[PDB]
Amino acid sequence: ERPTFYRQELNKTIWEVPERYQNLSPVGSYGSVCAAFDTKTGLRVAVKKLSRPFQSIIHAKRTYRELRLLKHMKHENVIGLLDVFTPARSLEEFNDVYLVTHLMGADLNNIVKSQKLTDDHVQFLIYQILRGLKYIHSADIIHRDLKPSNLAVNEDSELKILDFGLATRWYRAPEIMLNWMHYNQTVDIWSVGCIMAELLTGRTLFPGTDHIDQLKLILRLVGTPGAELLKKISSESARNYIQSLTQMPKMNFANVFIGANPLAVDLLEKMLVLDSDKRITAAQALAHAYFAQYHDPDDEPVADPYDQSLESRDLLIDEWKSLTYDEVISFVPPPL
Ligand SMILES: O=C(CSc1cn(CCNC(=O)c2cccc(C(F)(F)F)c2)c2ccccc12)Nc1ccc2c(c1)OCCO2
Ligand SMILES: CCCCCCCCO[C@@H]1O[C@H](CO)[C@@H](O)[C@H](O)[C@H]1O
Ligand SMILES: CCCCCCCCO[C@@H]1O[C@H](CO)[C@@H](O)[C@H](O)[C@H]1O
Repeated sequence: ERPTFYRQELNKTIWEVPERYQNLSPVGSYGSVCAAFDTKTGLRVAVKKLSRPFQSIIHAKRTYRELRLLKHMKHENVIGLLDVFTPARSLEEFNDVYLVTHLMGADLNNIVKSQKLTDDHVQFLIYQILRGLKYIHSADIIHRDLKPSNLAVNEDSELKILDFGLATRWYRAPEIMLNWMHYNQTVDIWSVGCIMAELLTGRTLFPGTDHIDQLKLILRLVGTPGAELLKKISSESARNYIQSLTQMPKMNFANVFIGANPLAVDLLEKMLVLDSDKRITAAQALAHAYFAQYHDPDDEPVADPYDQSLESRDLLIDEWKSLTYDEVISFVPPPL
């Protein structure tokens, strides 16, 4: 049962892995990531060494949460695990945790290189994002920081959503920029809109220099809050500030996306509405005619509810450590 391990030093860091995994090579910035080859399956893989996983309660808690999350995410368009291992033989020697996933090689910038894509390519890429989003949203998880650097893409444009990555605010919902503390899943839809817009045009939709400039760019496009949106703002100061603004009309999107598929323009109008309750959901979007060539109602799976309460307890360091260890022990590789 216990595979044989071997040690070796990469970028000043000691890595201890099973023998199945050969030709380890660092690819960058928890911890550190090497591409490797998995001789057990024939697959190229990325391997992550968690950095200092059980050094403080907060490190411990974050480790547990990353492990839990990834073990529950099983979907073509969401990052998942092929393996999870520790050199340790027992809870007492347990101080390292390594996560294995399929090599993707590149994120969405790497694949796009600020260039305009064809409408077909655009449909395919956004479709996968929405298909992945539908899945995460069904588990009652909101991503909150969807951006191209949080999207793994390989040579054939097969795309996955990421928990954390390896400009950072250009994709954020305006309600997130303003630190509201109730949020819809549609904060994520907002981010899809900005991504899509960029892919159709070649240009960043809202390239602010800073927090306020970004909010000014957003207001130019989608106009100032109208009457329905105002009565939903509880903060009295926020409220008065907004009214103090000279009202501006929504731009028409046909003027902004000159010659794009009018179906592309339509969907984007449904993604980028200022009021979040009024934005298309990921499930409604997947049914939008723009994705006619890719939409399959029978292959857009949904997740079981993910208990977020287990991860936001206040446990001692050894409790988290032991719970993470069980999670390592109980792991089962996907069918392959
Ligand atoms: O291809 C992959 C796997 S998908 C990916 C994830 N991330 C977030 C960083 N996390 C990991 O890489 C990671 C590794 C193991 C386990 C896990 C866990 F989340 F826990 F499952 C995550 C990426 C960032 C950029 C591009 C792809 C990815 N990685 C990879 C491949 C080639 C690269 C590269 C990274 O860096 C650029 C040089 O070439
Ligand atoms: C909903 C509450 C919003 C508070 C934001 C108000 C603070 C914005 O103050 C802003 O700073 C910039 C110059 O420094 C300018 O671009 C703006 O015109 C100016 O009003
Ligand atoms: C410049 C003013 C920006 C307006 C941002 C509000 C648009 C988001 O929409 C609102 O946001 C909240 C989600 O956090 C919800 O509580 C509200 O129900 C929803 O209307």
